[PDB]
Amino acid sequence: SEPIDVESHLGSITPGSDDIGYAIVWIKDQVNDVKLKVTLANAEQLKPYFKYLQIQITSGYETNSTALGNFSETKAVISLDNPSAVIVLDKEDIAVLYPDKTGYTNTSIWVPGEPDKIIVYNETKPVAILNFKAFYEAKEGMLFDSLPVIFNFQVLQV
Repeated sequence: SEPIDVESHLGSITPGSDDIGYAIVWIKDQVNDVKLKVTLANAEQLKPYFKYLQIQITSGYETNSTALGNFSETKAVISLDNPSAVIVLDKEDIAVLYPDKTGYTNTSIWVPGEPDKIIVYNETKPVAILNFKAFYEAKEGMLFDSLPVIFNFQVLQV
């Protein structure tokens, strides 16, 4: 089937570390595991500009369901000369609520550290949340207010 839909909530680099946002990976209910390629698509475009730039991909979510529990796992670090990474999402990466079972009553899943960014409320709708953090230094003489960050997402296997 077409097993995942990606919802991008990614920002730009604006200064040498900051959160760039997150992508929501909606996973269809029958899917056990997915191998994704995440690529810094505009890496070339940013090279003339940084002394280094590294993006750390972290799979993670928080919740008030005691049955599910919070989860966090670094998956990859990509950089300007190493712009793509293959990410496996399985087991704990795929948060699921079962509203009728104990430990899930009236519970929800949200972006880590952002309890107002509810992603799922009180339903069975499996999801993975990729959280993006950028580590960088501009080159000397390069000053900028913001620069774009373009990601591509490519399903390799399901």
